[PDB]
Amino acid sequence: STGSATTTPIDSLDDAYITPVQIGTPAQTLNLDFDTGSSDLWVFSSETTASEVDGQTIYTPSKSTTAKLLSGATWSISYGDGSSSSGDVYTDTVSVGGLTVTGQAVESAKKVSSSFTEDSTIDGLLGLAFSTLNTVSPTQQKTFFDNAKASLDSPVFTADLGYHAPGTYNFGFIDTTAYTGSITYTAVSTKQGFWEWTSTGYAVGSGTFKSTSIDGIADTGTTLLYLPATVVSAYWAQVSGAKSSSSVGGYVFPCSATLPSFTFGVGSARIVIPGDYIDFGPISTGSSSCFGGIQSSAGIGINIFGDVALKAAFVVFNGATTPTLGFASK
Repeated sequence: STGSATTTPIDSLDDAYITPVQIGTPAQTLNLDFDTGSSDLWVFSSETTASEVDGQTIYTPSKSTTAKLLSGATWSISYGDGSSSSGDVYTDTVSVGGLTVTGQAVESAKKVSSSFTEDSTIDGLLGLAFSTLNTVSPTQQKTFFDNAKASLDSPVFTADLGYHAPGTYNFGFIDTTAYTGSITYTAVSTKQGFWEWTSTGYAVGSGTFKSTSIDGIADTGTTLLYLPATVVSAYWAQVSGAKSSSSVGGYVFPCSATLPSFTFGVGSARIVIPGDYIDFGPISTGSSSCFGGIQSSAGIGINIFGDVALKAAFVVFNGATTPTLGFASK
């Protein structure tokens, strides 16, 4: 089997991407944030505290003839941005782009933190990291990809995120028309539960490539590119007037600037992030200070190849017995 679904930016900045997912019988379609940095499929629901729902579409398990309460199971998750959610668990039929999994754990939110409530466009998350990170207790549950894998034509999914435009998540096949050149594959460590890999270096604009190992994670659920402070300082030093602002929470730059590109290495291959992809717009409405899309990871503990980086590439998440990642230009 295969599946193919369009993913759409939630706003004009590409702050996140939503993909329609069918849950239950008859289908209830929710728009989920596909997140290769986590491993829970959770949704706003009929069980979510009413004051914490503000415009999201909810899953109502009592209206699904295939929903079953997973007795005794609860979940609770905290994300790197400080947001969180928790609740109970059903199993139900879940389909993405024509690919169907029966008995998928659908984690129903009883509580969500304010940032989820405040974002009416995201009805939940669909985790695509390794199932070892799934938070369901006392019986850990498998991701949608883990459940589908054996049925797929090939044990892979691909992320093709758009810049200010829709893109595609494919399951079970590699669309050879969706990228240019060849796909360069690179080793993955699953020891932390992430799609963790080592970039071979970077360049700023037309500058020379610096060969240096940068361990980080391919994370579709993180908006920005978070890299070591040395690398980030070298980038922003090429932008007149750019500075790190403790009060704003990162590097800002004059909105009048033209940003240089940023290149990262994948083995001997190179992925170029155009400068425009690094502009996240005014820090507040009407400001001439703009927020940068490359930020320091020094306070995180891990480097994160988030959407800013991934949207410049066609990305293969290879879930073979020994997982690997592939990157192509597009």
